[PDB]
Amino acid sequence: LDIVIKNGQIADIENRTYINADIGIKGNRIVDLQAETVIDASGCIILPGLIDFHGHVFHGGTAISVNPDIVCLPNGVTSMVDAGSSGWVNYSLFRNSVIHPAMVKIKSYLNVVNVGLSTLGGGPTGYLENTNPANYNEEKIAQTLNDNRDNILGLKLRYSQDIARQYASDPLLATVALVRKLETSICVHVTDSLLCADELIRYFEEGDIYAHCFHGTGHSILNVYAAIKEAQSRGVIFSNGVAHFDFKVAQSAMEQGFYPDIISTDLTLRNSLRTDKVYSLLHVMSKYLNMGMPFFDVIRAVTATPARLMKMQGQIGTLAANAIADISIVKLRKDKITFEDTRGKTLEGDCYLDNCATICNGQIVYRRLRF
Amino acid sequence: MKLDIVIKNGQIADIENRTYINADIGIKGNRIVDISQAETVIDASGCIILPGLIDFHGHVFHGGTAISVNPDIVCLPNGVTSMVDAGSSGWVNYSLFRNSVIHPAMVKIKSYLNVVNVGLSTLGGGPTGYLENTNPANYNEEKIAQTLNDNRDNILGLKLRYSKQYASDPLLATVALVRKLETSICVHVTDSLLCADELIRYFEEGDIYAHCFHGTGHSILNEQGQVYAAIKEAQSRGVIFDCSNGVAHFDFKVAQSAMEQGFYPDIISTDLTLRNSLRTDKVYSLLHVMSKYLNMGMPFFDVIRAVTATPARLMKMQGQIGTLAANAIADISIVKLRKDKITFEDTRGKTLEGDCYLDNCATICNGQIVYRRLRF
Amino acid sequence: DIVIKNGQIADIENRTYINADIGIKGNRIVDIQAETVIDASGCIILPGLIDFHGHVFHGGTAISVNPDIVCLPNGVTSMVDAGSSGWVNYSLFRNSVIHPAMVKIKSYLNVVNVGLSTLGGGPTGYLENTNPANYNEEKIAQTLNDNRDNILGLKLRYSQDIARGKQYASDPLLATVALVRKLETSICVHVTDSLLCADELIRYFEEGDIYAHCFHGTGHSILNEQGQVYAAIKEAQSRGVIFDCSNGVAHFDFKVAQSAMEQGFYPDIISTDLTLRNSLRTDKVYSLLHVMSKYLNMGMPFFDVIRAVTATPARLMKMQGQIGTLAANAIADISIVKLRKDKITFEDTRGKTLEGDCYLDNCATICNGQIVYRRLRF
Amino acid sequence: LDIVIKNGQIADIENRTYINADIGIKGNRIVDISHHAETVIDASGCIILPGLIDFHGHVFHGGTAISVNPDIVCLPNGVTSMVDAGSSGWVNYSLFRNSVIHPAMVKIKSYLNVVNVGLSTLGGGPTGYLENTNPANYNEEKIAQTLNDNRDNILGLKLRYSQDIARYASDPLLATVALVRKLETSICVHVTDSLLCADELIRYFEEGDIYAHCFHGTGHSILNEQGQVYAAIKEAQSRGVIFDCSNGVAHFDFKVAQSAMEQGFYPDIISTDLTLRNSLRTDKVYSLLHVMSKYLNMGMPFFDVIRAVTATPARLMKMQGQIGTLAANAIADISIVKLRKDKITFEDTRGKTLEGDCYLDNCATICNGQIVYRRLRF
Ligand SMILES: [Zn+2]
Ligand SMILES: [Zn+2]
Ligand SMILES: [Zn+2]
Ligand SMILES: [Zn+2]
Repeated sequence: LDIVIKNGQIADIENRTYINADIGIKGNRIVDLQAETVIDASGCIILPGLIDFHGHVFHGGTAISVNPDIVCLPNGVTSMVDAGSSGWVNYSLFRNSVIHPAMVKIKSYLNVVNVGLSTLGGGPTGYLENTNPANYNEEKIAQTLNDNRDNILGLKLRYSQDIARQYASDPLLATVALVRKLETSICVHVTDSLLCADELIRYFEEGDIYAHCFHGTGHSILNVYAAIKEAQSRGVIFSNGVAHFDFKVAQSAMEQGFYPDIISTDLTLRNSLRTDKVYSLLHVMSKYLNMGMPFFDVIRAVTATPARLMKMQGQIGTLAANAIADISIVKLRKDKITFEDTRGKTLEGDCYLDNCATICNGQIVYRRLRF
Repeated sequence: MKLDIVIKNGQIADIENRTYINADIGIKGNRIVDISQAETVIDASGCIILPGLIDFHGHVFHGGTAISVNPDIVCLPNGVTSMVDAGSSGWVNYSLFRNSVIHPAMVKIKSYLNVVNVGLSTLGGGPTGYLENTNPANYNEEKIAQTLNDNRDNILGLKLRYSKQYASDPLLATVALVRKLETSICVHVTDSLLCADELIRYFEEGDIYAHCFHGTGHSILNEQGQVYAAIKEAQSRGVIFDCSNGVAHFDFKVAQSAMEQGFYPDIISTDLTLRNSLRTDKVYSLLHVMSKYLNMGMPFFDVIRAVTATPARLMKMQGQIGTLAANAIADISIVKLRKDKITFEDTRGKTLEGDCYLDNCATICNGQIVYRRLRF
Repeated sequence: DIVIKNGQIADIENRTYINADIGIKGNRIVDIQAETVIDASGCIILPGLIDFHGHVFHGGTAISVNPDIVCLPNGVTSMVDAGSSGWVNYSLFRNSVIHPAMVKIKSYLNVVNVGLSTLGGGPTGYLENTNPANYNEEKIAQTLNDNRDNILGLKLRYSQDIARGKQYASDPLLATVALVRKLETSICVHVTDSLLCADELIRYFEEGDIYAHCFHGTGHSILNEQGQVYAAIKEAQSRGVIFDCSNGVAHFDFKVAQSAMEQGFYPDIISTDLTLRNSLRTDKVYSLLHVMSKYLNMGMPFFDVIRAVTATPARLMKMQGQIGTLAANAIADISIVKLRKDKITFEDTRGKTLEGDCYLDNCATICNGQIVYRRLRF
Repeated sequence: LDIVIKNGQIADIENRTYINADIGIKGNRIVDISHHAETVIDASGCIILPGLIDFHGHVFHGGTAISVNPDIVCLPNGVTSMVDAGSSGWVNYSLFRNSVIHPAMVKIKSYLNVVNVGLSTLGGGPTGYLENTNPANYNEEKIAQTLNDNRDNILGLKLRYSQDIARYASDPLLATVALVRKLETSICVHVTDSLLCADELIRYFEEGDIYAHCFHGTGHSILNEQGQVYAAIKEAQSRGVIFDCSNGVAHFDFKVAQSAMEQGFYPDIISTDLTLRNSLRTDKVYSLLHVMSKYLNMGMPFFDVIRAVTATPARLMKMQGQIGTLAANAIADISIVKLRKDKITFEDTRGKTLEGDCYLDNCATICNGQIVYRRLRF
């Protein structure tokens, strides 16, 4: 036995309980007693290796992306999904130079645009991507997708009104048409869309990601809405950036009982370890704790739920035996901490989640001397 | 002191004396040794021995762009051992291009850094591709300056293609950045808003006027059909002129008119892309473009010079490559001049039937035999 | 779109040539007005050639070559690396060589932790350590399972000189075979100067395993004391044991090969044992085309040479139908070769020469539907 | 201004004082704001150090078994620049450079190991084996080709000179030292369990050469028969021979360290011998900050510990003024630490333990002008 974690509280997302037991690690697998290394996790909660489902981590190919193996592991994140940073032109290089050598397990959505989001970033000198259906290379998209079905979960398209404010057709209608023909899912930046929520939501199906559901910049999900709630119960999964979160939509929607199925960060160089809006995934989870979301439901939105969407159920996002030894050891801390949205509205919280140790593929990649 | 490779019985091309030398070349390691007996002996009987050719305008950011090729795959078997990427990458994707292509590659690649954020990553799929954004409103100077300063051992300057409602002029803004950051420029300058008489006034010694024989819009010829005075004056000062025979950057009428008036390119290159590599009758390879110029009345030792010594100078590598002299890097291309009817095409469709073509039979790169026909 | 016109297809199954045109769309062959037309008049149109024992972990080993550079011009588009990498460096080999390369590369994982990284630079190189006491069974198992799509088994080099003197714990062959059996995989073994006789040796091999350097003729060959192929060697080939004539610089003997082919024993795989020392350099190995041309001038039928570098290894690489064939929907890996007439000498390990009269000369190479080598006139 | 760190305390290594001051970062450089941003870091009650420098780490991950990725495990504990102590040799250096050094955020210099494969054979448990240091296998043409084509990164040659390694044709130290001198560079030597004595072995060291594991006490230590530091050792530090304590799991003796410091011999450089086995794990090595804390609790002044991990290593990497300093126009490599009071155990090779009452804890890390680690509450 290579590592043992003793004296901790395991969060059992299945039953909403805290289990008093040790974790066993041999190789890169959690197993079911002497151990070469013993971790003392007293007062800590043992979580599965966290999964940030909407990030941008094609560093070197874009200006906005960060290296997840450098900034995410120390805050408990061991797996990520890239939200269409790459397109068919640069996906293979993204896979060969980032995904394959990274320790953070990275999945991805292929962007409709061929170069992805490489044009945004670097400040205001950056420019928006070209979402014109006239420049969709369907032959290359299908080729990239079919040769990489084990890493690309779907197609990513950003549908903000400003990206197209004179195209041949509507970028959504054309994308969703491609997605259906290619038998795959879609993920849509919906902030400031040309259509209203009651109209866009008719284009989504079981497995598709309606991202930044709580944005409220333009047509929000509030008049809440009944077609969105129907789509959520049909199988449509529902990313705080610097502009894609509004407290008024979030407080209202959750007051009415609507909850996001996935919590993400839209992690960028601009909002990594730096704002009161994103900072880290833990910071984003901590806001939902102080916004009334139940703890075991926050944990589900960053472990079990995305790990099924990445088609990795039982492999990650769980502390079961035979799972990858991806463990995040956190302590819930009581301190005054402020959360901000797009409009500048603040919320003063009483607690935040602080990561004290990270184990990735059975290796101690992060461990404070004293938790 | 035991030699590693000897190429014997070949005709060595001395570009400086414009003559051939009948002697053997010695190689120990990755260096050329003076043989004024080895592990491996190559018989260049009936062959001309060139230094490793240098393609000065190719696009070789494979993986990061849609138009590039891999030089290690398609360029070594046709004699080319060094290359310069003409702005495939911008400040966003350069360091990836240098880490994932340049550093692992064998073909020595120097580069020009495009001013656009993403370089030329945006064109390529065919009709679905689209042109790059040269808006000076999107020039990240602090990023361009950071990329240039941290990689002055590789970036020779900035590339711009000069052919929406921008803020400034791309060429004026770029030359301003180029001059401010104290480096050189390279301009596509095909279908330009200004006549060649005006545009050339901003070029300096070591700058690159690319696609000089393009003949699509304002060419290097006046309405009388003669090479502009300032164009000739520019080359006298030190401005470099490069043909880069693309699929739409070469016209027969302009090229034929310039060389009869005594205007010969300083650089012969290809604008090599996956579309024009080993495929067309316009930019088939560097040897195909060189062969086009032999069949055009360009002296042999001038065509070689335009792909060996002139580029090796502009990449700040005099004596290291582009030559077969002692202590040079062992980049050797062994060729035969073969006689056969071969047709060259231009952007307009005009055709020229030629008599011969250059044919590579062997390539030594960094002292290693990377291409060697069994019988030359 | 590429169409290759006026060519001759080799049919390894029906052992005849066929005048037909090959069609390319995307990266796959289709069943036949194209963007690019290639005049292959007076040419044999082969599948992309497959070199089964090469050493291609460049950057990590001193002996390896970059297959994208030196192999594609000679018709080879797929290769298998005969154990240059061990469990220590396989992932680096896969990420820095295999994934970005254009030549499709499967591999055998060396049983030694670091592989053959110590075996180059000339005489200063030294033999790898095949002591079973230094096998990391857990790391070998881990590397195999997390990469079962690219690793076809374990590679062992089993010369007397490797273990001679160095007092190893157990016998490397018995240990590596035991591990290969326990791990439900296959083995590939350098057999040159093996301690055991071929009749004894071959009793450890099973269907799908590789007997590398079958014509090595240094020590215990596949010939008995009267010059005949052992009946056990012959029975093993029938069971499924794949015999491979890896033409090293010291792994081929004309007297053993000629005898074996006189008695009807033909190697199932023709390969090079390609290293930076024997690539484009010698008279023993030079290219895959060179080694095949030796067997052509040695009496082996052409359609059986072609199969031993196409259909057979593609099956062992578990890629049947995608490569090693020109059938529709296979990957567009195409080699255009010409049968050239010229005096050519082939040398073996001891210096025995054979003056042949023909060799195969590659003229154009298609890889993943892309022209990557094309003589302007061939 | 991009980043300013308010309310901290720089540590002046020259004047041996602490100054409450602010740090300004623009782009990737520390700017001078001494006479008056986009992000403000509250460093209340923290010591503002430069990015720490670990001088003997093993970070050729992928190509070795003992190496860690410094980008993952070293940045969050304050390290932004490292030197690899001969994990790679001439065979695998360029792959080490292209696949780790070039793409890494941590700035990694290196020493080339005289062994061809470096330390790739080490680790993975007891199944690993010692590298081959026989001078008969030194490839001097390749070592010289590698160094001279990579002199901006290779600071010298590394040899591990223990008896258990060579227990050969010539003495590896004598041969290595000679090669170093002929090649005109510096050397670095694991001086643990060596054949020669400390006074005898030090006579081969010039200025800029590293005497690794100076406090090892395993076999021949820097202490004579009377428990006193050798005069020739003391004379060498005067000349400019750098003594690095490293540490690791077997190269640190508490008796030797305590004696040699009681007589005024303090190590010029403090490092870890960081490996996959001693990273974040033992009570011996754990991190640089853990090792520095052991030296803090051992009676070493704070400015000397900080110097031995800031200025002194940055000098031997030929990078004075770019890293290891907070001066204006240095690389924006900042470490923000607190000196926590707590009961912490320190262990040495032989098991001897020393209980301390403090240790350094890293709360934020800035690398090349980017926040790569920042606790929400320091
Ligand atoms: Zn996004
Ligand atoms: Zn161009
Ligand atoms: Zn072999
Ligand atoms: Zn060490």
